[PDB]
Amino acid sequence: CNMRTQFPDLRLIQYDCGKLQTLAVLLRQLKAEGHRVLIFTQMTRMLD
DNA sequence: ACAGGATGTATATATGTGACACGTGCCTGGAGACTAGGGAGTAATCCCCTTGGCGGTTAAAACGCGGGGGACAGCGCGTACGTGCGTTTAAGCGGTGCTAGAGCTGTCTACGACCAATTGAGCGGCCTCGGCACCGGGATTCTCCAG
Repeated sequence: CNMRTQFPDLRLIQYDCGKLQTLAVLLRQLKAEGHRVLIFTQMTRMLD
């Protein structure tokens, strides 16, 4: 399978978007503290 | 049975239409010099819109299903239309044989065309408000069993 085809390794989703890096850093601490977050977007495609 | 005349018949040759190619002349293009006016070419204005992505809400589609009542084919059958035929009717293919009546040429006006005025339609800009458009019934009037 790996030799047949190659798909993104899901590391670039966060790397290719700076604002997602700070979001990752924030949600990590917020979950370590036991909080629950509500993430709002205007775009629905952005939800994907 | 045959040797030759008495008729046919395609065969080859000189004479009738047509249609292309040629050869003159006379109109219609071509060539040229002016004079706008038209159109190109920016440069400004006024529209009223512009797009992506997305959330919401209502009705117009979109779909399911039953079922009915029509779309098809088969059967049959009885006109009825084509298929010959014998008749006869009249087109038509050439003729003659006039005359309207196109087609033209010329002549000469009334009749357009500018055209510069003159000015009153007519066109846009607002205002107003009856007149259609829709509500709300209330009768009526079809449609469909159902007997």
